[PDB]
Parts: sequence; C-alpha cells; structure tokens
Amino acid sequence: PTIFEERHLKYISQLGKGNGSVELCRYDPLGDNTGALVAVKQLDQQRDFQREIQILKALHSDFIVKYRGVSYSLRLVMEYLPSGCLRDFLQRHRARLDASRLLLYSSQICKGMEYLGSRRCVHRALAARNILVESEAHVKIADFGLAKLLPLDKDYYVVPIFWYAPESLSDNIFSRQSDVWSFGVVLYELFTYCDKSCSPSAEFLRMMGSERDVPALSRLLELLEEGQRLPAPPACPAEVHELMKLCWAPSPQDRPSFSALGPQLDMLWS
Ligand SMILES: */C=C\C(=O)Nc1ccc2ncn(-c3cncc(Nc4ccccc4)n3)c2c1
Repeated sequence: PTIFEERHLKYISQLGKGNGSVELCRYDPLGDNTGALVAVKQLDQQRDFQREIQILKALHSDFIVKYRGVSYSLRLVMEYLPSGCLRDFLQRHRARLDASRLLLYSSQICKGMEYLGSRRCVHRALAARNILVESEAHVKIADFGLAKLLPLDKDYYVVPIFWYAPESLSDNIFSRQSDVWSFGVVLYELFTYCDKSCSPSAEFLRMMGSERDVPALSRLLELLEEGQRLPAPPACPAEVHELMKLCWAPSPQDRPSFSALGPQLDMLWS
C-alpha cells in the first residue's frame, strides 16, 4: 500500500494488452534482484483511472486481486498472480485438471462476487479472461476497468456481448443481477476448460447461424427470448448446468444471489 518509485520498478515482461497494458515488474529498491514481483497497469481516461483506483483501494478479499499502490502519468500497482489468466491456464493444463478443480475455482469466483456485492460494486467485465490464477488451488477476480459503485438508493446503472445479461444488451442496464448472469457464462467457460472452439463467442455464433466474426445484438436477444441458452459443456455435471440455467433467468430478480450459489458450489467441491 505504497507509492512505487518508477526508478525501482524493473521491467520483466508484458503480461497483457487490450483497450491499456499490464506489465510484470520487480520492485527492487535495493537493486540486487531480491525484491518482490508486481503487476503494473498503465493506460479523457483520467476520470476512468480515478474511478478504478477508488474502487480497488476499498476492496480487501482473498478472492479479488490485491491493490498494492501507485507509480508514476498514473500507473496502478497490483499483486502479481503467477499462474496468469484462467483462460490460458485451463487450456494448458486441461489433461491434468478435473471437474473437482473447476468446482473449487467456481466457488472462489462466487465468494469474490459475493464480496463485491457486499460493497455495492458491479464488476460488469466478469469472464474467464479476467479471472487470474494465483496457484493450482486459488483464483482471483481482476480487471476493474469497467467496475462501478452503485448509488445508495439505486441497484443498477445505465452505461464482447456474449457475457451480458439481456437487460444490458437491450437497455444498457448493469447491476449485481447482471453480474450473476455473467457468472453463469463463467461457469460455462470453466466447464469447457476455456476451449476456443466451444467459447461463448464460438458457441453463440453457431447457435445463431452467424457467418461473421462480429455478432448482432438483435439476434442474440431473439435467441435468448426464445429460451435458448448455452448448452452444458461435455465435462459438465448436471447440477452445475442447472445452476447456470438459474443465473440465466430472463428477469434479473429471478436469478440466484452469489450468497445462495456459493454454498452449493462449495458442497459440490467438498
Ligand atoms: C492472460 C494475461 C495474463 O497473463 N495476465 C496477468 C497475469 C498475471 C497477473 N497478475 C496480476 N495481473 C493483473 C493485475 N492487475 C490488473 C490486471 N488486469 C487484467 C487481468 C486479466 C485480464 C485483463 C486485465 N491483471 C495479471 C495479469
């Protein structure tokens, strides 16, 4: 929880890039390569980094990536999770992993989302690509770039689409209930071991009979209105598929809470 002097941050590698980049650095004030490793995020967006840091300063959970401080143009310094993105990890260790492990990860993501809910924080971005793996036994939620704190008196706000709840698609509405819908897509992703051919984009594009890279918002809404949903992945226990279907109830108030999904996933693992 400190200001990291830029001169002491020794660049190791680029971890990711998007809309924005995350760099693996060694914080070496001594200058003898004994210092701890950190992940440094760097970028009209002064308002957005101000928004993101205010949220991250306030989160303290073993299931949410730890905010470590700042460095300087504002840079955000976070803990580094050595096993990287869940999407990469599941694809590389598929043969060595099992349904038990995916239930353990599902339970941990659900605990972090319960915590975010307790802070009236909407994550919005939740997807396997922003879940990070600390160790074989532990994952954490990352990417707070689109996160938002709800007002005290309003449980929603108005702002890829394959993780979004229908109200987000049709009315630009986001809430903790739309985060539950996205969590259902994450459960789907975990159970495919993040396989590219069965990704939410690949599967929804097949279901919609699309012959293009970019989906049509109107067609996805039509498919969802019909009651169509992502199928149960081959590796998927029937119990988990039922939980996904609940997260995907068309009305937000009819979706389960993370506090209700959580013990169920925990038990399936245990
Ligand atoms: C798959 C990319 C990757 O390996 N990324 C990554 C690995 C390890 C790690 N530790 C900490 N972070 C981190 C820290 N703060 C923010 C972010 N932001 C994002 C993570 C994942 C997707 C998008 C943004 N990551 C990483 C990141």
